[PDB]
Amino acid sequence: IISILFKSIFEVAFLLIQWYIYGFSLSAVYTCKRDPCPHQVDCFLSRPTEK
Amino acid sequence: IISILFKSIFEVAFLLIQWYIYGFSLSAVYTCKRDPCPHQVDCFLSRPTEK
Ligand SMILES: CCCCCCCCCCCCCC
Ligand SMILES: CCCCCCCCCCCCCC
Ligand SMILES: CCCCCCCCCCCCCC
Ligand SMILES: CCCCCCCCCCCCCC
Repeated sequence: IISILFKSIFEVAFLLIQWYIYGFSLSAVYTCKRDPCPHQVDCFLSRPTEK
Repeated sequence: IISILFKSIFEVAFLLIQWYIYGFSLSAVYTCKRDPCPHQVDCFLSRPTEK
């Protein structure tokens, strides 16, 4: 019983972390506002739809 | 008298236009926010102090 409970708990925790961090989709264009980049810049990903 | 007056008027008008448009100094770094430039970009001039 403990093993099954821990399996379920880990699954739920990983799902929640993924939802909080990334979500469940990816966009083609990303906006970056981190140094040393001046102001904001546009970056492009690879294979967003397939991922 | 008319010639002198028009000379003075032209001088004053040109000074006012210059003040309104540029001012009386130039900076080394300029910020550009015009299409097709994405977001804002930084540009650098030539010989600002001498000018
Ligand atoms: C089962 C794995 C548990 C991992 C816990 C670590 C939490 C990750 C950090 C939470 C976000 C922090 C944002 C500053
Ligand atoms: C069992 C439920 C499966 C449906 C999950 C749908 C998640 C939302 C996906 C939205 C994608 C939007 C693409 C632009
Ligand atoms: C003696 C020369 C007179 C020139 C008059 C032209 C004025 C220039 C335009 C004024 C600024 C317009 C901002 C939209
Ligand atoms: C007869 C008056 C002459 C003085 C004109 C000064 C104009 C202001 C210039 C400011 C330059 C600042 C450099 C950073």
